[PDB]
Amino acid sequence: SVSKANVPKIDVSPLFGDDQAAKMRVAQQIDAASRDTGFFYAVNHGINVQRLSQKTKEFHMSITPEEKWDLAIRAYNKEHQDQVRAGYYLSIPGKKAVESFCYLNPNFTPDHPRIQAKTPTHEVNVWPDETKHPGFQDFAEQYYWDVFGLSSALLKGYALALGKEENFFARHFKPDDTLASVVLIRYPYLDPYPEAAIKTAADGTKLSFEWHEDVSLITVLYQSNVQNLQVETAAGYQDIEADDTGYLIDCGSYMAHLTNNYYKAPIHRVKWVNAERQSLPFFVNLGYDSVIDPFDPREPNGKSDREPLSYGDYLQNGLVSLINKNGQT
Ligand SMILES: CC1(C)S[C@@H]2[C@H](NC(=O)CCC[C@H](N)C(=O)O)C(=O)N2[C@H]1C(=O)O
Ligand SMILES: [Fe+3]
Repeated sequence: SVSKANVPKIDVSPLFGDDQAAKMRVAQQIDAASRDTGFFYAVNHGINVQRLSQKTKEFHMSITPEEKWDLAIRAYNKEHQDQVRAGYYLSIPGKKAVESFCYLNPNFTPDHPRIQAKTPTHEVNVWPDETKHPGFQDFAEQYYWDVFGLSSALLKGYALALGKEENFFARHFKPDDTLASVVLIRYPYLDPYPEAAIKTAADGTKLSFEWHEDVSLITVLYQSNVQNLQVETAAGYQDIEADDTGYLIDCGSYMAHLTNNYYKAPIHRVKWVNAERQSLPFFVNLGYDSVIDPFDPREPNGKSDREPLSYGDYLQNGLVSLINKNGQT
């Protein structure tokens, strides 16, 4: 039998305002959730999530095999050596059900000095033909900034929750250099569903994606209304209930590092479910040179022995490690 994780719904709307005590009350809820299961739902967040899942649906359903090759990351197309992160992630019928499209900071253009320098993890987004997918790129880029604004506010809540000034994290989260990504993931309904696309967990649960910690500072996730996620606790995995109006929030391993594991990166996995559904994560990454000094909120002096980590190197290592452990997505 499988229990259900406590995932509180936190009204985050005070984090956009100037009622400082109300923000502390939000911060307390984020603190409590971060110390319990590690997940909470952000509600009253101001993003039109209906248009998000609509625009995403028409894209996945109308893109053709030719277009998928044209946009494919180098794991699927050797011609595209510059596309490590951004581009299309093809399904492999009979073998791999999931497919996705990942894009990065729209300000990453040929003019950007990180592109000029060819710094790892920086890429120029690739987009389908505007006439074949009208309004898609416009919707996608605006969504990047809509969720960017939400994440900035959420980061002020985390900062206050940890006893810091509200810009402790957000100061490093900037439109000019953020390494944050959006991934538009389609999980298809398949009949018959290929067993090769299903992994079996140690406890016997059938999975689409194995246990992992997120490579992020925090992750800001919209999913359609199909229950699939599980979070690991000391008593085993617990089901995370769906909510296709809220944003599911969790800390990534960079937060665990800088808080001396005070806010853990929750380990979670994706159950196999034979249902058409969407998963649209926004991975909140900082800039390539961003460094946050670790601290320990458990200690009176707040001192940590842990080494400061540059975020770019953390991200480069983390992305490659997740691929090796859980397979090329
Ligand atoms: C559980 C998740 C939201 S998180 C997990 C898994 N995560 C990743 O692959 C990291 C993607 C990083 C991205 N390409 C980039 O360059 O920034 C994924 O996809 N999974 C999702 C899923 O399967 O729903
Ligand atoms: Fe995850």
